[PDB]
Amino acid sequence: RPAVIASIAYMDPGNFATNIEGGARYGYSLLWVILAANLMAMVIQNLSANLGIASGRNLPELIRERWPRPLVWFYWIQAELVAMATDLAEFLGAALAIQLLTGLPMFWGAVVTGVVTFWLLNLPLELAVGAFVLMIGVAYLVQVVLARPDLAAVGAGFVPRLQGPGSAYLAVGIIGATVMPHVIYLHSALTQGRIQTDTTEEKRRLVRLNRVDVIAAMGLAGLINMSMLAVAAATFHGKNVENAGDLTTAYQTLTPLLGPAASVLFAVALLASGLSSSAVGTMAGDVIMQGFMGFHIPLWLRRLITMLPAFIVILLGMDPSSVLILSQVILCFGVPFALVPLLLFTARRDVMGALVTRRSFTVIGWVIAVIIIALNGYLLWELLGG
Ligand SMILES: CCCCCCCC/C=C\CCCCCCCC(=O)OC[C@H](O)CO
Ligand SMILES: CCCCCCCC/C=C\CCCCCCCC(=O)OC[C@H](O)CO
Repeated sequence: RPAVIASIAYMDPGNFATNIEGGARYGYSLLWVILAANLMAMVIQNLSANLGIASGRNLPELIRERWPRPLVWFYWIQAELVAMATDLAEFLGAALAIQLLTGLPMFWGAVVTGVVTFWLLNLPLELAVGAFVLMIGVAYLVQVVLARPDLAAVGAGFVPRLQGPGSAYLAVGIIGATVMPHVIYLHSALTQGRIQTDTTEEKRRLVRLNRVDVIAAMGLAGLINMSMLAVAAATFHGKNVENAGDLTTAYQTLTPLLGPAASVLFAVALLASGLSSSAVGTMAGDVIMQGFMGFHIPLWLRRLITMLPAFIVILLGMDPSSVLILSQVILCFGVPFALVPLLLFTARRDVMGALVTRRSFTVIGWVIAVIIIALNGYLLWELLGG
C-alpha cells in the first residue's frame, strides 16, 4: 500500500537525527512539535492521495498541464532541490550506519552504500528492509515505558512552546522530516492507477481505504518518533554527555534494553532505514522529473548525481547528523511550495470531480500552510537578522 511507502520515507535518517537531537538537547519540549507535524502530515498525505485517486494525475503532472511554463520551470527546480536534499540525508544516513557497523571512514562507507544502491537498482526487498526499522521502533516503544520518564516533563512537552534560539530550527527540522515534500509529490502518483472503473463509488472506496491506511501508518510511526524523542531526552538531556544527540551515540538510548548488541542493532536499523528511504527518494525524484518535464534522465544518472552532494559533504568534513538536520530544515522550507498547488487543486471541481475536498479540511490545510510559512519566516528571521 502507499501508506507503507509513506511510513518508510517517514522513518529516514533525517527523522532519526531530528528525534535524537531534539530529545538530547531540549528534553520532551518538542513532543508537541512531533504531534502537530504528524497531524499535518496525515492531513496533507490524505489530500495528495485524494488528488491522485480523483484526478488520475499526480501533483507535478497537474502543475505542468495547468500552470504557465515559467512557473512549471520554477516548480521543477525547487522540487529537484527538495529531492536532492532528501536523498542527501538518506544516503549519508546509510553511509554513517555503514561506518558505525564496520569502522570504515565516511568516504568508503558512502562507496559501499553506492555499491549497494547499484546492486538494488536492478530489481519487494525494501519492505523487508523496513521491517528492521519497524522492530527498532517497537524497541523504542518498549524502552519508553522501561526508562521511567518524568511524566511531568512529558506532559509539559505537549504544550506548544518554542524555548531557545535553536528551538525553532529543530522544530522546523522535525516538521520537514514529518511532512516531506517529496512524499507529498509521490503519494499522488502511488494512487494514480489500480482503478478498474472510474466511478465515484470506487473512487470514494479507494479514498476511505487509503485514509485508514495512512492514518494507521502515520499514527504508529508518530508514536515511534515521540518514543524515540522521549528516550533520547531521558537518556541525554538532564545528564551532561559529550556529543549528546549524535547518531553515533544514539545507540545508548537502547542500551538498558538490548545490552551489548545495542550499537550493532541500531547501526543495522539505521542502514535499513537509509537504504529503504533512499530507494523511495529516488522513486519520488524520478516521479518529480517525469511529472514536471515529460522526459526522464537515466535512473543510474540520477543516482550518480544525487550521490554528488553526499560525497561533497563527506569531503568537506561536515558532521553527518548536522547536515541531516539541515536537510530536513530545507525540506520544511520546501513544504509550502508543494502545499499551495495541492490545496488549490483539491479545492477544484474540474480536477477532483465529485471528490472535492470539504471546505473545512481545505481551511484546515490553509491554516497549516500559514503556520508553516510563518515558522519558516521566523526561522529565517532568527538565522539572518535580529
Ligand atoms: C495558532 C494557529 C494554530 C491553531 C490550531 C490550528 C491547528 C491546525 C493544524 C494542525 C491540526 C490539523 C490536523 C487535525 C485533523 C487531522 C484529521 C486527519 O488526520 O485526517 C484528515 C482527513 O482524512 C482529510 O481527508
Ligand atoms: C509496552 C509497549 C507498548 C508501548 C506503548 C506506547 C508508548 C507510548 C507511545 C507514545 C507516547 C510517548 C510519549 C511519552 C508518554 C509518557 C511515557 C510513558 O508512558 O511512561 C510510562 C510510565 O511512566 C511507566 O511507569
